[PDB]
Amino acid sequence: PRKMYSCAFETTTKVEDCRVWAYGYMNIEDHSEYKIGNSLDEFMAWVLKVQADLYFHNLKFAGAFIINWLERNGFKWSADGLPNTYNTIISRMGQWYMIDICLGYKGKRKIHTVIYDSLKKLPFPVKKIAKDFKLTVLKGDIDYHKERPVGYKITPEEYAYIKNDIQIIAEALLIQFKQGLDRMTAGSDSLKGFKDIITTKKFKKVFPTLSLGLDKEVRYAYRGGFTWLNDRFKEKEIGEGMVFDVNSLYPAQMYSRLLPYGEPIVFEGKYVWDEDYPLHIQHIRCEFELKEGYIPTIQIKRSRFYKGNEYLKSSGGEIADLWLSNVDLELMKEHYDLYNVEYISGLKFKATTGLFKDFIDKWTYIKTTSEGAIKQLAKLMLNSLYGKFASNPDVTGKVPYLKENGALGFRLGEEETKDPVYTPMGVFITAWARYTTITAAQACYDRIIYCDTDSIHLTGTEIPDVIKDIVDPKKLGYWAHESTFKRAKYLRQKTYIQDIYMKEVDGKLVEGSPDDYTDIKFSVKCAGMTDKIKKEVTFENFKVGFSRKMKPKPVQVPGGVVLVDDTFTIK
DNA sequence: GACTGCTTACA
DNA sequence: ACATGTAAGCAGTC
Ligand SMILES: Cc1cn([C@H]2C[C@H](O)[C@@H](COP(=O)(O)OP(=O)(O)OP(=O)(O)O)O2)c(=O)[nH]c1=O
Ligand SMILES: [Mg+2]
Ligand SMILES: [Mg+2]
Repeated sequence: PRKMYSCAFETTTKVEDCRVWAYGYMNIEDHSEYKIGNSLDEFMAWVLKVQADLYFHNLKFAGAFIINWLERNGFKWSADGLPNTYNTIISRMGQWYMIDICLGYKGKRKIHTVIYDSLKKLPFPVKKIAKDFKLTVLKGDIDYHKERPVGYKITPEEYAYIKNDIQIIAEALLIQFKQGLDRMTAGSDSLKGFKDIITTKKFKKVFPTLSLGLDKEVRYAYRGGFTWLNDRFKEKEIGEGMVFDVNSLYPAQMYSRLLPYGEPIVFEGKYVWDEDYPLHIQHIRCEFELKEGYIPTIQIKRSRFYKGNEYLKSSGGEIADLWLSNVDLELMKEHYDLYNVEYISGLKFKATTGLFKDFIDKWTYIKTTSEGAIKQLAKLMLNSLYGKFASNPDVTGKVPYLKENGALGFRLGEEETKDPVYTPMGVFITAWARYTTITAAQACYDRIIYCDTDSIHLTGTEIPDVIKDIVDPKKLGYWAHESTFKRAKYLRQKTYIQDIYMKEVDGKLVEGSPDDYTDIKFSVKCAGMTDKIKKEVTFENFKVGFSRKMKPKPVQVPGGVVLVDDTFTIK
C-alpha cells in the first residue's frame, strides 16, 4: 500500500526567468505530514526518495517544471522502465495523466515515484472545489506580481496559502477515494462503476472486444452533434425567441433506444432486414440534393470539395462515400433526394434496450440532489460513460525532450493501441440523438434559428403545438423550455449572444418570461473565447473583427511554462 | 501558403 | 493506467 501526497508549485511568470519559487506537499491521509519550502531541487530530492503517489492540480503546468528538472539531472524519457528514466502519459491532444520516475529495481520491485493529475478527478478551480465540497478556503490569493529572486523567502501569508491549496485537494481527493472513486480519472470510475452493476462477466459477453480493424470501420460511421445556423438569421440582430434543451440527451438515448450489442456480422451490398440483427451500418456511395423545405443534415469532413463544418444542400457533382447507421440513413433519405446510389457493404448488430438503466437511475438521482461541482461530477459520470464506449484505441502520445535553447519540446511517440471498448454504442447514441434533435428542428422549420446537439433555438416565445407533448422541465429525454430571450445575434456556429429574461426568487436570479421578469441577463456563447474576453463583449461590438489581446496561452520556456496573453479575434 | 499542431469553448 | 465530437484562433510549416 503506497502513500499518497497532494502537491503544488508557485512559479515565476517571467519568460526568461522561469522557475519554481515555492513548493508544498501533504500526506492525503495524514495532514500533519506536510512540508513547504522554496527550492525545486529540495522537492525533487524528496520525490526521488519518497516512493509514493503524487498529485498536482493541473499536472500539465507543474509537470513542465518537473520534466525540465529531470532532463537536467540525468533522467531521460523511456517507456521501457529502465533505471534513471521517466515515463509519461501525455496524449496527442496534450492531456497529461502521469509522470512515472524510475530509480531502479530492488528484487522484483520497481523503485519509483508516480505523479498524477488531480484535475482529471476534479476538473474545477481549487476555490470551487472548496466551496462545493465544504472545505476551509482562505480569502484572497498570493501576490502574483512580487519580485522574487532565487532564494526568495516565503512569507507567513504565502506559506498559509500554499498549505491551504494542497490541503483542499487532499481533502476533496480523500472524499472521492473513500466512496470507491479511486481510479485515475472520472471517466475511468464511470466505466468501472458500470461494470460493477452489470457484472464484468456480462460486460465482455454483451460488449465483446472487436478487432482493431473492425472497430476502425465501425468508427467510420461515428459522428458528433448537429451544429447548424439557419442562414436566414446569420449576423442579424433579432427580437424575441426561446431555447429548448433536452434533459440529458445522450444518457436519454442510452436509457430507452434500441442499441447494438455483441459481435457484428459482415454483409455485402444492401442490408437485408434481419429481426435478430435489427441495427446496421451501411457503406453507401451516392449523390444528393436537399429537398425543398428541409434542413440540411449532411456534413462531409476531410474532403477537398467541401468545407468540413458546412451542412450540404448538394454533393456538388461529386460522388460521396458515406458510412451510416440505419437511423442516419433513414434521416438522410427523408431530407434528401438521392442519385446514383451504390450499396457497397456493411455490418449488422444484435440489439436490445435497457442495459444502462440502473447506472443512469443512480447518477441522474445524484445529479438532481446535488449542487455545484458535485452535480457536475454526476453529470460527468453519465457523459463519460458514453465517451468510454467510443474510446479511440489509438493511444499514441507525445514524448518530451529538451530543446537546444533549454525549453521542453514534444515529439509524436511510437504508435500504440489499447483494446476497444464498444464503439458501435457510440455510433448509435449520437445517431439517435441527431435524430431526436433534427426531427424537432424540422418540425419547427418556420421558426428554427439554430441547433447545437441537444437544443433548438426558435423565434417567438410560445411553445410550438407540434412539440408540446415532448416538452417537460425535468423528464429524461424530453425538451425543457430553458430560456426566453428579448433579443439575440448569431454570427456562426457556437458563436452567439442573447439578452435573457430573468426573475428573482429568493435573492437568486432565475429564467423568466416576457411578462414575468425583473432582470435581463447578457449571455455570450463563443467557442475559443476565454472568460475575461467575454466580459468585454457588448451587443454593439459582437461582430467580425472583434479582437482583444487577453487570451492566456502557455508558452514552453527554459525552466518550465509561462502564461502569456495572446490575441483572440472573430475572423 | 493549406495544412497541422497547440490551445479553449460549446455540446 | 489515458471518455466523445465539433468549431474556432494563431504561430509554425513552400
Ligand atoms: C458537457 C458534455 C456534453 N456531452 C454531450 C452529452 C450530453 O448529453 C450533450 C449535452 O450536454 P450538456 O447540455 O452540455 O450537459 P447536460 O444536459 O448533460 O447537463 P446540463 O444541461 O445540466 O448542463 O452533450 C458530452 O458528451 N460530454 C460533456 O462533457
Ligand atoms: Mg444543453
Ligand atoms: Mg442539456
